[PDB]
Amino acid sequence: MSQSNRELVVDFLSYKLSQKGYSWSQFPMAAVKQALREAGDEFELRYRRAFSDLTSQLHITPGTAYQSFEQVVNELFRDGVNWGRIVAFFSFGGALCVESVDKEMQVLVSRIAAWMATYLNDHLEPWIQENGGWDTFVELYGN
Repeated sequence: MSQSNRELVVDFLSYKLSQKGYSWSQFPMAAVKQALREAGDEFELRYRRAFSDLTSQLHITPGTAYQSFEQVVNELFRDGVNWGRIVAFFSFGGALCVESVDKEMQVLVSRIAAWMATYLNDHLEPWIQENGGWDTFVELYGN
């Protein structure tokens, strides 16, 4: 569902910005949020590169349009959707927000959240609903 997914993005990015010492101002669900926060932390511990290729492939400016974001995020899903790649997506968004703030383009982090919502609702929800919904995500990743 569209509205839950906006909340979920904003939670994950607010969590990452907080965690890495940044402002988050420029913006059962609680189980899904906790599980997703933990999943992103584990993911980033294993893979440390922070999607440096994908982020420079994107080359994000305020002139950058959703279609460009979409093209680059599709790289994560060249072999289709799985749970791991959904976590990577949330982690990629987080890395982009960090980059945006470091480059003094705080304006992009609310735009990135909207892009992530649209992309999640459009390309990922169809697979999530097929494979047991966010209940399955929690079953799989949650404490």
